[PDB]
Amino acid sequence: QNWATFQQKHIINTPIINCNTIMDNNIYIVGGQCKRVNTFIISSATTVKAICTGVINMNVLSTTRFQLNTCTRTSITPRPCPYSSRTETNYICVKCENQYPVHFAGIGRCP
DNA sequence: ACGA
Repeated sequence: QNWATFQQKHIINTPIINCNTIMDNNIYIVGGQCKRVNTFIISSATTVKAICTGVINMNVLSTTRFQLNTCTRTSITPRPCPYSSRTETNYICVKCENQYPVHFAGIGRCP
């Protein structure tokens, strides 16, 4: 929804070693339940933000690839829920608003 | 539906 929230939800400096543990955070609760999916971008905030430089309002597909760790919910249980993990290096699509990534829009391509 |  905004740059601060995008960073808090999607940007981390080190690789995810356990999706179950990282997803156990109230930031990933929507509608009272554990979120369906969340992609972690293993990079610095500055490098991710650079995707949006010069972009005022549009989805942008990054020109460089990023190391990604995607956590996908396997079952809706009382917190903490179980998640499966997928790792890949790929371009990412983010919504750029006023030069800031504000929403994670896709992996490999924009919608 | 990985934000309004």
